[PDB]
Amino acid sequence: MNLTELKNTPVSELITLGENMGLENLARMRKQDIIFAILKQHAKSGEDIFGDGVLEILQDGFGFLRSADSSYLAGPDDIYVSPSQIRRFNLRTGDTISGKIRPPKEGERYFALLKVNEVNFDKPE
Repeated sequence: MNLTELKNTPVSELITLGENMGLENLARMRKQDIIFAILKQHAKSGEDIFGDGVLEILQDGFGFLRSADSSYLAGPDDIYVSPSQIRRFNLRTGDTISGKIRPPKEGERYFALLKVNEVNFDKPE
């Protein structure tokens, strides 16, 4: 299961998928909140979850992967990328990244990149 796929899924279908995995009251939430709930539930089940986006490294040194159609506009489903991941793979703003992500923990706000699988559609090598 991956974030962009879910983002491209009709809400009624997301509701069904979520219900089938033990979630409730989905209809009343914003689509993005429904998606968060589903990915979190799936990950809690020990299943891998993926995400992708265009990287933008900010001032502090960390970055976020944003949807390509976002033209770099910040959003709640932005995927956090750590300074260590950027250094590990010499990541650059404008780079397209895809990989495993993890749901935010208690107090956490964003989904975070867990493993960089591809950089500019190629092996991180």
